[PDB]
Amino acid sequence: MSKKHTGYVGLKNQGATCYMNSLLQTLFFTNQLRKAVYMMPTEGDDSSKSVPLALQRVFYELQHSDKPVGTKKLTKSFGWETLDSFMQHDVQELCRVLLDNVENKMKGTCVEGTIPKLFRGKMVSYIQCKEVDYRSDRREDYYDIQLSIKGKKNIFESFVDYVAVEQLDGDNKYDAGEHGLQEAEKGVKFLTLPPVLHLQLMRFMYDPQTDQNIKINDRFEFPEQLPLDEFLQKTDPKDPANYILHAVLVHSGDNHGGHYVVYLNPKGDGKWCKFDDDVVSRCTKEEAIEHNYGGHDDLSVRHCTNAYMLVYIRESKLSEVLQAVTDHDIPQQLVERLQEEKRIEAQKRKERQEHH
Ligand SMILES: C[C@H](CC(=O)N1CCC(O)(Cn2cnc3c(Br)csc3c2=O)CC1)c1ccccc1
Repeated sequence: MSKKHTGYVGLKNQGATCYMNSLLQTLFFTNQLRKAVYMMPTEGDDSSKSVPLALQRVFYELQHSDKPVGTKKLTKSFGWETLDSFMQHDVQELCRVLLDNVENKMKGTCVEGTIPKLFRGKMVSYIQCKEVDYRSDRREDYYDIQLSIKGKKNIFESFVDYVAVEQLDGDNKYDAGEHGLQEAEKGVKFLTLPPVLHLQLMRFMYDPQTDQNIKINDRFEFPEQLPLDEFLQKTDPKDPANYILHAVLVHSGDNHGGHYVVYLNPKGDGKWCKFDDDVVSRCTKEEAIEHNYGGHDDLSVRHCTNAYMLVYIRESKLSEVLQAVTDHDIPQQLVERLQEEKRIEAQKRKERQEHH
């Protein structure tokens, strides 16, 4: 079926997990992550409690299964077992849960630090007083960036807006402590950009006049090749911040009952597939990229299919982030534990039908 068409298998549609399946594929094809994950020492773990073991299972099955892969034990493991869990959280929050879990499980192993190595960048947020000599600098790690979309035509304009200087004057002067209220400038600077760049687009904005979040379907364009050197405080001549589009997570509709899919070119070679739960299919570059720009603001239709998250990988890191994964990257002990796991579930299904 879809494994035979594309080389890639899908994930089952099992309840309403919204953006989850999209995110799981995204992470699975972050090959360096997937390798580290197989290396976690989950020997002792409980399969319905351990996010690390449950993820190993999902990735292993994605790598070896010919049929669509289930996620029930994974959702049970991090406790998001209803629509409501998914409705209470942004996509990046789920991603943070998965990454934190596996990062913690890599402590004291041969693969410790993989998660910050791949996903962590450095920024500094500042408030500079204009008339007095005072500055507050807050250095922060980030694993993702939330880009403003409203009134922005493209990623370049969002980044421009992201690093824009805000004037704190008049009615909103800065409380400068013992200097009293002071005229000031506020901004954020990027010190580094991580090898794997996760960008969420801010389409689900609070609306005062309906007192709810509403999805903004406006046009927002993102390129295949993304140069970010100009947003770095200090550029690097031997490692320019040139990024290549890896994944486009897409939503259709106006609510969490809409359709979620993800487009990926897993090898970073511009050859794209559409991942729609159990159906993986080849698609054009144009289907993956421009057709998810949205807008088209055309009267007969409501056009509400568009990108909400993008994954870019730094050109200089691409061959290493998307380093290939072979049978040798899956420890035998893990393979045995996962077969043991498939047998125990094959027995729980037989015991469940007998009682009914
Ligand atoms: C209705 C549906 C809900 C949903 O699944 N998502 C909630 C929003 C989502 O987290 C993207 N996203 C992430 N951080 C933010 C922030 Br912070 C402000 S708005 C914002 C946003 O929009 C993706 C998952 C949706 C889908 C796509 C775009 C807009 C709405």
